[PDB]
Amino acid sequence: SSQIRQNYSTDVEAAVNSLVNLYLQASYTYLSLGFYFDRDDVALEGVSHFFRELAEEKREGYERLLKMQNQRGGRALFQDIKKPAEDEWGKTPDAMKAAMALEKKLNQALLDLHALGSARTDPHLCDFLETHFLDEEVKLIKKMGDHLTNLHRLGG
Amino acid sequence: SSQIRQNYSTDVEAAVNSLVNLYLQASYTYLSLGFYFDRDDVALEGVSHFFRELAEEKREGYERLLKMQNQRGGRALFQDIKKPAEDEWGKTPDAMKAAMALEKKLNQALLDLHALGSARTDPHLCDFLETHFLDEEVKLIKKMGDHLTNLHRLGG
Amino acid sequence: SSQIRQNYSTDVEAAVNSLVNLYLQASYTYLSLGFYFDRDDVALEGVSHFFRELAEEKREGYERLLKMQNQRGGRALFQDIKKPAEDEWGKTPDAMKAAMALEKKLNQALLDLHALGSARTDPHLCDFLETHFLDEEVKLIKKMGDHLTNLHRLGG
Amino acid sequence: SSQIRQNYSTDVEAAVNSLVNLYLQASYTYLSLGFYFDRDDVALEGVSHFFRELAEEKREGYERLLKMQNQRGGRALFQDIKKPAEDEWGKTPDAMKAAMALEKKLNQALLDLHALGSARTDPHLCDFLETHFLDEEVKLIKKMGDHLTNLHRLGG
Amino acid sequence: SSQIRQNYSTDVEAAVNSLVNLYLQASYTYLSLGFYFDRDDVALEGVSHFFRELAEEKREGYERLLKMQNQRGGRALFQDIKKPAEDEWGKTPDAMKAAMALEKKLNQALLDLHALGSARTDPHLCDFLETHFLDEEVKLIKKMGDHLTNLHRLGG
Amino acid sequence: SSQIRQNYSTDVEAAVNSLVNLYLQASYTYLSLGFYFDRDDVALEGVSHFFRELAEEKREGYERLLKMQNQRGGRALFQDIKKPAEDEWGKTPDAMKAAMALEKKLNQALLDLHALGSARTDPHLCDFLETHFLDEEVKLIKKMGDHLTNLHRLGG
Repeated sequence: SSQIRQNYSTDVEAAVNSLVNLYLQASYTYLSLGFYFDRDDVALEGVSHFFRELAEEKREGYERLLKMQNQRGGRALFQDIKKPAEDEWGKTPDAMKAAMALEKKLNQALLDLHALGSARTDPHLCDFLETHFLDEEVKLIKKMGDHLTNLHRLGG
Repeated sequence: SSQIRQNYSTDVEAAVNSLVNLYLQASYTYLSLGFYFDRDDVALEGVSHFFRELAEEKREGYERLLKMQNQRGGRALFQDIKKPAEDEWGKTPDAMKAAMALEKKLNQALLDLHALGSARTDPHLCDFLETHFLDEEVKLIKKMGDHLTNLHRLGG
Repeated sequence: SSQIRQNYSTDVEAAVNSLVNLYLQASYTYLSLGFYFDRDDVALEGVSHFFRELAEEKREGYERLLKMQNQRGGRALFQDIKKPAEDEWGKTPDAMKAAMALEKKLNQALLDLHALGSARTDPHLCDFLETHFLDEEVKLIKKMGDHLTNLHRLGG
Repeated sequence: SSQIRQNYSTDVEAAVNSLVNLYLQASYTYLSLGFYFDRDDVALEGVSHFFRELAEEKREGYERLLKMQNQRGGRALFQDIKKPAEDEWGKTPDAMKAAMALEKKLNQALLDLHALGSARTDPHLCDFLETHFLDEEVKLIKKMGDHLTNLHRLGG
Repeated sequence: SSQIRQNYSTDVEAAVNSLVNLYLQASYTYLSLGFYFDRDDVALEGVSHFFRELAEEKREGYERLLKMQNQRGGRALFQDIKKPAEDEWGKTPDAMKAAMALEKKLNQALLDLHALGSARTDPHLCDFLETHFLDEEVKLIKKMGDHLTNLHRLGG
Repeated sequence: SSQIRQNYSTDVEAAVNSLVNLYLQASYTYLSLGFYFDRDDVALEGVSHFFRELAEEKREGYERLLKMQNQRGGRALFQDIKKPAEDEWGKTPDAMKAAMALEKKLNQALLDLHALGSARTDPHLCDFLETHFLDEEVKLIKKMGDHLTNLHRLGG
């Protein structure tokens, strides 16, 4: 066991590795969404930019998780990253709907990880998630909801 | 149910609405305290200012609660705001005692809301309350306690 | 009677207290309108901002009335603040129509208060209302009228 | 009971006093480590500085605990501070090993105090520890681990 | 076929997609190398930083390829990203050797892609690779070679 | 014996260690006085600050003694630090009286240490005490005397 490890569940270490994979997958999805909207037959630079910036934010997420893993004396273990669910993402609203479903999945994974830490009485992990993840997710999901509402109003 | 709503108890949504009413009521009490001290036959501008600034801080509180309500996909529901408990607030120490009793009530309402979220396993709500409310209340109550101690020393 | 009181009708003092309640109620209505438009299923930040800024302006109104009440040696008396007339405010035009009806009510209350002061030969009160209220109301109502006209043009 | 005290367990108050003693003891240990490395027959200014700065950080810790104790209406109670465990601390790696054992002790005391507050449903205390202590400890322990690894590489 | 597509081989489009996968895989390898060196029992921040910066440079690579794909009217197609070849990367020289083998693989893939474009008489593709890739690879490989030489001298 | 040691009595070395303990004890007393005055039922921030600043000055004292000990080739030896004489310090004048008694004790210890060095013909030690301690003590004691005189005038 690492010389620094203290109050860090092997279950949490593993769940952190799984969550890093989920974030790697999410960044990948946003990379695909971003370049789809840069297509000449789609051509929405603002939408492309929105998704490309999200790819970066998800990368920031998995980098923070990996840093924390090392801070706690856990050990990063990487798996294959699944390709995104679609090759073509439809119209802006279809894409935005896909994005909020992805964020809801990530948020559930965060909530599950928090519940796991709570069960293992790990307040460092709790504080980490609250500080860097939970509210970021709530804010983002609210933003996507607002977008979907406004996109729906277009044509009316 | 809102398209964004996730892990947000209807009980918490309702308790948030009730707490917004309690803050609306508290801001109202401080408005009354502030103008009482601006009376020509009371005439304590520093005390008036103290209470007027608290009215603003309680407004900031209920605005933050309402913002959070919307962020979570809950729905603001407003009720009548009860008038303050007194029309005339006595001497500075009587007023300050009324103020710390009000803050203790608010703090208990916060603690109760936190316990409710804990019971509903809502770490976003926990983080929100800890970040924006709990310590603010502790600091304020400490400040009021110190004031009461110093007011009591006057005449001695 | 206050040591400073001079040419200040008890009828005016009471009407000022009633008008403070009407402004408290109006600020409350604008708070509700503002957060309604911040809903994820409404999502119009510019409209939300418009109404939130009006809530602030109505607060400025009742604070000015209360200051004047004390300046004249009158005595603030607070009553319960009625909740807003709706929990949900419809589309932007429905909301704006509600807002101009509210402003017309306030303006009538101002005009009535002015007539009361005129009857009681209170030129200080007249000057106060003219300086801080009457033209503000006319300008605002004109702005709302212009908005309603432009909103009606949308879809055409 | 203090006029400000609310939701503050006598058990927590006592545990806070005990933790202040543990921090006083830890600052003392770092004072001794710092001056040991300033000896002419040891003469490692960078190591001396490292430990002297830790003495300061532990002082900051117990000052923050004492401030919080007063903020909550608890009452500071001081006991004798035990002298450090060694008069002479060996080579840099021996010293660093002593330091990480000390930090692990402090971290366990923090975790125990957090568990106690959780049991007493004290979210203010939770937030205080998370904000000012837990992550500071994790970061420091990680830093010490890294040092031990690098010191071990010297001679190779 | 895209409205913009001109002189762009379907073979090149496919080879570009394959090369994007190879770069995604290479960035992933560098992410793993970077966090390995941030381990408390490895603890070489300069090496960690070196590899983390390479992860970024490989991301820049695949982003440039994807941009070019769209510029030419080709269509991004994403596949699963294979996990890195090792979970633990040994000592600095083992890691650096792994890195230069990776860069040699990438460089061969670039050279192969260039040969393919040459065969398809695609001078835009040639210029793109020469401008953004070939010399970058040569410089990097030279840097890694120099590192390996210097690492080998350590202990001597 | 240290390679640097010259004209440094073992008696002086020991007396320096004892004086470091006396300063550690004095800083501890001032820490307790400082937090006592920060109590909500005492609440004198200026008095609290006065004593907290003295805690710092006594720390500066024992750090200077320890530095000098090492400069001379003596060896720091630490003992348990006795807790302060009171848990509660009364009114400001009681506290200030306690403080001047403490300073008089420290000053006597300094004077005794100076006499010891004089007996051992140690002019370096003499200069050290004169430069960093003696006049500081005289100035501080004068300041405390002035305070006691002024506190006594309050109520009159």
